[PDB]
Amino acid sequence: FQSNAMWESKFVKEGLTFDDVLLVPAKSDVLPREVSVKTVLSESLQLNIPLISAGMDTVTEADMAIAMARQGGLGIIHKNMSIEQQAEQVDKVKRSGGLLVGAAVGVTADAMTRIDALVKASVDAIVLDTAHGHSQGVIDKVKEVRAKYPSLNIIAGNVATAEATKALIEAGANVVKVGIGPGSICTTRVVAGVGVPQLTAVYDCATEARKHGIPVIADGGIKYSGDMVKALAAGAHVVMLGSMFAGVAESPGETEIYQGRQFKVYRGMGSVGAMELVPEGIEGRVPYKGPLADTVHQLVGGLRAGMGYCGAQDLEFLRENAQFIRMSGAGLLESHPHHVQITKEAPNYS
Amino acid sequence: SNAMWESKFVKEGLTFDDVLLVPAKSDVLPREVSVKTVLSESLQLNIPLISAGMDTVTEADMAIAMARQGGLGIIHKNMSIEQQAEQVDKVKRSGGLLVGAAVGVTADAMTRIDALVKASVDAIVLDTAHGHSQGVIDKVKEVRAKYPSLNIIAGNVATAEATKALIEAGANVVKVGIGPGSICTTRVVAGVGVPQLTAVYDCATEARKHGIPVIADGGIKYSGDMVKALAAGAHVVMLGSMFAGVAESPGETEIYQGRQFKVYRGMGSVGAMEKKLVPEGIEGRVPYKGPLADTVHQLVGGLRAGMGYCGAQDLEFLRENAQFIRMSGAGLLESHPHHVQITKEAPNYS
Amino acid sequence: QSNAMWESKFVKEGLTFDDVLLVPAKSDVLPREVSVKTVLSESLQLNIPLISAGMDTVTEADMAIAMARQGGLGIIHKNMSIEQQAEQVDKVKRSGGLLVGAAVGVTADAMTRIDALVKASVDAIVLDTAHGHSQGVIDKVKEVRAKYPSLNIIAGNVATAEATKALIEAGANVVKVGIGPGSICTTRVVAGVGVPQLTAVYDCATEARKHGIPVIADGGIKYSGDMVKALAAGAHVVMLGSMFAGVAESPGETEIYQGRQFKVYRGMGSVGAMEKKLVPEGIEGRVPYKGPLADTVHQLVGGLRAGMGYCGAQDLEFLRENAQFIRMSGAGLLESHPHHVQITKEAPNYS
Amino acid sequence: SNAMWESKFVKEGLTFDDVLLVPAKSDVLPREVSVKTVLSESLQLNIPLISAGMDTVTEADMAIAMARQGGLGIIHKNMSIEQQAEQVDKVKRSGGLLVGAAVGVTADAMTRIDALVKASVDAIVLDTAHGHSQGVIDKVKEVRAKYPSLNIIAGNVATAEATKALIEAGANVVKVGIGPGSICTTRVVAGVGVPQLTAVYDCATEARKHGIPVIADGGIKYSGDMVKALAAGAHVVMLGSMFAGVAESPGETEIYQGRQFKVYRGMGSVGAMEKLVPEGIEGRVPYKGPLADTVHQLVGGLRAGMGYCGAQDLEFLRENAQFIRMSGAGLLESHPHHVQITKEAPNYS
Ligand SMILES: C=C(C)c1cccc(C(C)(C)NC(=O)Nc2ccc(Cl)c(O[C@H]3O[C@H](CO)[C@@H](O)[C@H]3O)c2)c1
Ligand SMILES: C=C(C)c1cccc(C(C)(C)NC(=O)Nc2ccc(Cl)c(O[C@H]3O[C@H](CO)[C@@H](O)[C@H]3O)c2)c1
Ligand SMILES: C=C(C)c1cccc(C(C)(C)NC(=O)Nc2ccc(Cl)c(O[C@H]3O[C@H](CO)[C@@H](O)[C@H]3O)c2)c1
Ligand SMILES: C=C(C)c1cccc(C(C)(C)NC(=O)Nc2ccc(Cl)c(O[C@H]3O[C@H](CO)[C@@H](O)[C@H]3O)c2)c1
Ligand SMILES: O=c1[nH]cnc2c1ncn2[C@@H]1O[C@H](COP(=O)(O)O)[C@@H](O)[C@H]1O
Ligand SMILES: O=c1[nH]cnc2c1ncn2[C@@H]1O[C@H](COP(=O)(O)O)[C@@H](O)[C@H]1O
Ligand SMILES: O=c1[nH]cnc2c1ncn2[C@@H]1O[C@H](COP(=O)(O)O)[C@@H](O)[C@H]1O
Ligand SMILES: O=c1[nH]cnc2c1ncn2[C@@H]1O[C@H](COP(=O)(O)O)[C@@H](O)[C@H]1O
Ligand SMILES: [K+]
Ligand SMILES: [K+]
Ligand SMILES: [K+]
Ligand SMILES: [K+]
Repeated sequence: FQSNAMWESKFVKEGLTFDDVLLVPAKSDVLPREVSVKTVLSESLQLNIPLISAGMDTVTEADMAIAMARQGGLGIIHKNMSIEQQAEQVDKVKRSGGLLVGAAVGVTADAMTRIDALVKASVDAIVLDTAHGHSQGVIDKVKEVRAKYPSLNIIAGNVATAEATKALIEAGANVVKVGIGPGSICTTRVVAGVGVPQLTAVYDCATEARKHGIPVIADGGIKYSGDMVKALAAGAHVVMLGSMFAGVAESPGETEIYQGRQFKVYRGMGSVGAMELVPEGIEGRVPYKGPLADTVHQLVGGLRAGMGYCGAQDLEFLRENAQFIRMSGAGLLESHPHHVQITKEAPNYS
Repeated sequence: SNAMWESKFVKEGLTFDDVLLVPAKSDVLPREVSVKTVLSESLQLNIPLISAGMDTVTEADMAIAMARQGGLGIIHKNMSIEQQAEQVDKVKRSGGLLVGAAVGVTADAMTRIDALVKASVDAIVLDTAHGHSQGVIDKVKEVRAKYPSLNIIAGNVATAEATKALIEAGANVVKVGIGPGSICTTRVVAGVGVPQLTAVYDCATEARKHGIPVIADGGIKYSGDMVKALAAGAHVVMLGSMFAGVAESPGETEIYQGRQFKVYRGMGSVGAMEKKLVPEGIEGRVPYKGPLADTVHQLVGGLRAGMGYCGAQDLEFLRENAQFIRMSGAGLLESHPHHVQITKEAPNYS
Repeated sequence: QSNAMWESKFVKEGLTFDDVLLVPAKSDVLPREVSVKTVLSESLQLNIPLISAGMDTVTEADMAIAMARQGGLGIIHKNMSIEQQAEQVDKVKRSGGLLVGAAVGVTADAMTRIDALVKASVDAIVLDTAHGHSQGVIDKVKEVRAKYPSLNIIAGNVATAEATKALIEAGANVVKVGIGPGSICTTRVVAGVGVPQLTAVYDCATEARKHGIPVIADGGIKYSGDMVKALAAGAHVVMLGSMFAGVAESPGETEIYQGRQFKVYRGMGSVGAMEKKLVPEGIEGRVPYKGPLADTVHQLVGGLRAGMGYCGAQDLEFLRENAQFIRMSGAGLLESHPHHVQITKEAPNYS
Repeated sequence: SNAMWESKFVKEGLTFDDVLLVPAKSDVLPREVSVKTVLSESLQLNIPLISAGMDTVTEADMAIAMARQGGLGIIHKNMSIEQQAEQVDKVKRSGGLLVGAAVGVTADAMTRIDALVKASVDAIVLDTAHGHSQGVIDKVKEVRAKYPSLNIIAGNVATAEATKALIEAGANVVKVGIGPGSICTTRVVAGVGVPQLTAVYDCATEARKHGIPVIADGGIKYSGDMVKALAAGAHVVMLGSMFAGVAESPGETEIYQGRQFKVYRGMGSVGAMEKLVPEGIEGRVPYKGPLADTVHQLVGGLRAGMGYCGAQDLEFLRENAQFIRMSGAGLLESHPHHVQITKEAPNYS
């Protein structure tokens, strides 16, 4: 009755996020321009760069999805749209030179209907995107989609534990998306108290997925290009970015001047305005960054430099060999520029 | 023995911002979980919220509106013995609502308690700075002897020893919290306290052996803190600042810099005690929030979402099964929204 | 092959006031009835555990007198001539037989300065140096005990049990603890040296208690609860600089800035203090005007009584031997202060 | 194998602000301690200070002034081969002073070294972002063969394995620091680094088994961080930001908000390299006046720290000094606190 070991273990676990750690440099024979950044998600899915633009109404529509795929990445068309209008976006990406494209779908009554229209437009992956991927409703929906479409790429999320990954994998998902609470615009951890520090979530989830040969997506909480290197080194095959893309020219929306420079709307899909309700995100603005190619060049540039530092010729080597070292707040403050007034902003550091 | 000398600095304590709730398998949607809670057979709440017994939080108006939302209001004691009984009668005659009243450890304790009993109080709150004192113990023992079936809520404590003492004195409910209050300076002027999450857990650990519920009182700033407080062992939470700005709290609206505010002060501040001193609280202001129903709705909404993430169909499952993970300051900064300029405030996040 | 000091370089861990809280315990005693008296030596006993630091912006004659009349002690600083310090000592003693101390450095004329101070009937000399664990201090302690066998000798500053042992065997009957915590101090920034003050107080009290010798917890106390923690860590008495520097009896006058009154407060290792090529170990600043010393002492003694009440301590020896701490994170400290509410009025004990 | 999978998050690292030095018994007065240091028999310094090889820190006037203070300046490599050999010659002509020069791992690296040796350079710094790479190792091995008596400082590194490899390639001094720089963004944009205090200690642990010194390069904001670096194992420290504001640094002064400033930027920044992907930023630091005044405060802090540690010389500090770890609250206790600062101190801003 009172035997319960769960009571004494409540505060046992410990979690790390990007700003808690650094990558330990290692012997390198390979130059950053020489490393390989390709990644294989499935038999039918493979990215030249391990970057995906989030399926949010302020980040990824067709224009973003086309530019992402042209960079070697992938864009997830968001679902705050009609089924008719979302299938229309997917085809536009497909007829534009054989580009890859993904589309977001929820766990709803009309989900399979939406999925039917998406397969008709030749989408390469559907994203079964929910706030709590570790639920029977997601589980049953993955199983439902897999029975009708045995060869369709299914990305299921979001989860943050090894048990949740195993469940989604056994339900039929071929890619698992990791991240509960880390988002730049996300308040889930504050209003519900729920989450796992993102780097520990990647490691714990990839640890389980590794046993099934299934890739993991690190989704959210990435603020600099160095965070992407940590996430890939923590076990994930690919990262999903929201904030770092919302200011790019191809994302939906126009430019507005705020505090003298150009800005674009960036808001969570669980925010009040996006849902038009106890919300789990906010609405905001990120600086305008210009064309997507410039942001992607800096992102890949940081990944190439990071891989050079770790002697990792490809991302698999980085996943299996890279070591981290933990630091305190004083480590983080030493790691950023410090004790100097920054005069010009770098393409890398705002 | 040098046992007390060698153990001075061994203990470690956690507060709300040190931890997150680990997601778990869920078969339940937020709209279907139960938020009801039983403090005693004659004291049952449909929502796990009590409005603090302070002169800027709970009078009759606050107690009635709290009771209609399914919660409980503690009418504060900075008034005459009779006017407190009228407020009690006003609530009881206002639809048979549950209502509580604060009592101190003083000479006129029994007269006031007698007047509250004649008015049909449903619980008295023996409210003191140091619940683990012989004066509290003696008075609880004295009150249980006169009223063997009256609900007695005693506090405040923060150790298993203090909880065990008050339970053996006769209190059916133990209130936990030394120093975490938003307006509180006890830990700064006196150096004394325990981080509230460890305190709730330490006290609940002892209280669980007796089948005695505990209240998490003070330090809750967002709806997610309540989920952690209930997940750490508390049956119900008591809030001061989260309620002080609502329409039903005592006090007119104050106008500051063109906006609406309400006075909020500790019962140990200079201003509250005049109705020389060495205070343990401060005097302040919180923004006006409107009607109580909206704040409760956001609070319950966040709890419901949290229970869904933790797979908790009821609060008992949350108490016995929810697990935490500890995080650094870097983890807390990842948990809030970050690196985006916030445009509009959310109903959930000011 | 033995690499023992090499492998131990980063082993130790230290705590200060903002890292910990005092754990409340069973109490039968009301704050208004606790005893805050403390005995440093047979000839030096204080009714309240408070000493004003020997700095030229904190303690001169008026400050030591108001401190003594409250049951505490004032250390008159040595940034004055020998004659002028002896006159200041004389003024305190001729002002009702009050206790008074005086700071002395390790110099050639230290013995000369000490001769004049003892003649003026000083109650304690404070052998004040930056690095109490040095041969010059020790030999000077040994030299003064030989000439003045019944003289109260306070020696500092130190931060280790070993340093405590050395000064005690040299002959000091009181040891003063604190390397770098001072509000105006930069020793740890410019020199890289120090020990977190709560760890320093506990480590030195661990050694000094074996000899039956008290320690003074000196510096780093910013709020009244910090005094409770330091006494709970083993100190008989605490020494304060900034919390007293703004008081009426402190030397210096009040300046007005932005409508509020301030007083100058500077480290004795600051440029200005050495003025009346230099690598200082302090800075110069201002603290708020606080009015008469009695109000500050009342909040200070009042906060301590509240703390001892929470700890069930009828006397300060009980607090020293029994009080327990719990460690907390930065998030613990943010919860401990007032938070998430706009503070409207200034509290008498919280600014 | 899961061993590497399992060991990803085992290590822990400390930086300057995580620690304090524990005072120890002193029989030595601060003004009598020795701050002389020996990097090699042909390279001996009166003070353990080296000015970084950056285009905003060290040119000829800086290196001459560093040597005259008892230190050393590394002439930066963002100039032509002739322009760098000429500056090395200029320092030598100013009284037989010591001077060092930075070289990259490039095709024309050997050509530049030949000119620096003809100018009688005392040490070359084979300076790279990732010293633990085959290109550096191969470049070090051939330089040791051609110039067997040349002082070779190779960097940068942050692990013992990297230190051991650079020593086996032939370098007599190892330079430690990946990411601690005030103008550095490597750890943010590449995700890679080792907290500078742990990196110095890890590298000094390995180098000392060979009798090889290490230079603690970067991350020093106050003179007490320097005492920590030497107590953590480095023979000498290298500074960029604490030296760029002096009169002798390259360039002139700009006026900002009523005060005087000097440009300070990383060598991996856009401006120094001029699509590029930077690992540094561009900035400004306050003007400080002559080098002698900044050095005086720095060595003064070193003397005080050694005294507190009872270290009569720097060897004793390296072999005996102890640390104690502290949290952010200790660090806040360590700085001035709860007092409004009125006047600027010569060593604390
Ligand atoms: C990205 C975010 C955060 C997000 C994005 C948009 C909207 C939301 C809202 C604010 C609506 N928040 C939740 O929806 N919160 C939530 C919490 C717990 C559970 Cl258990 C839950 O429902 C689960 O059960 C359903 C079937 O299994 C499926 O919807 C699954 O999410 C939902 C969140
Ligand atoms: C909510 C707070 C904090 C509070 C609320 C109102 C007033 C106070 C003030 C500032 C007046 N502070 C105390 O009152 N401080 C205190 C401290 C230690 C002890 Cl030991 C103590 O007395 C205990 O023993 C007595 C006999 O049982 C009983 O009164 C019990 O409080 C009181 C605090
Ligand atoms: C409150 C402070 C910090 C303080 C107060 C006044 C002046 C100073 C200055 C700025 C002058 N700084 C030192 O004086 N720094 C220092 C550092 C190491 C040593 Cl080892 C040292 O000397 C020791 O040895 C002598 C006896 O042999 C004796 O002077 C003793 O302090 C002095 C500091
Ligand atoms: C002070 C800094 C940081 C620095 C200074 C100047 C320029 C750079 C730039 C921005 C150009 N960034 C790199 O250069 N990043 C880098 C990352 C990984 C590797 Cl593996 C790498 O190259 C290694 O392989 C080469 C052959 O040995 C050799 O150059 C060695 O460094 C370079 C950094
Ligand atoms: O409103 C929301 N609440 C919680 N998470 C969200 C919300 N909107 C987007 N997200 C998540 O946050 C990620 C983007 O995070 P970012 O890259 O840190 O800006 C998305 O890919 C989603 O996984
Ligand atoms: O003035 C006081 N000093 C210390 N604690 C107080 C004082 N007044 C109320 N409290 C406690 O602090 C809590 C404040 O709740 P909060 O605003 O939610 O943090 C109250 O519910 C009491 O338990
Ligand atoms: O300039 C100095 N440098 C370092 N420490 C000092 C200096 N002057 C005074 N102190 C110390 O700091 C204490 C006061 O610190 P406070 O009470 O925190 O302001 C004094 O009693 C001395 O121990
Ligand atoms: O642009 C760069 N990126 C990264 N590190 C740099 C760059 N430029 C110089 N450094 C390093 O930073 C050191 C100076 O750092 P500081 O003394 O802390 O400001 C130099 O000695 C180099 O090791
Ligand atoms: K840096
Ligand atoms: K977040
Ligand atoms: K508080
Ligand atoms: K300090």
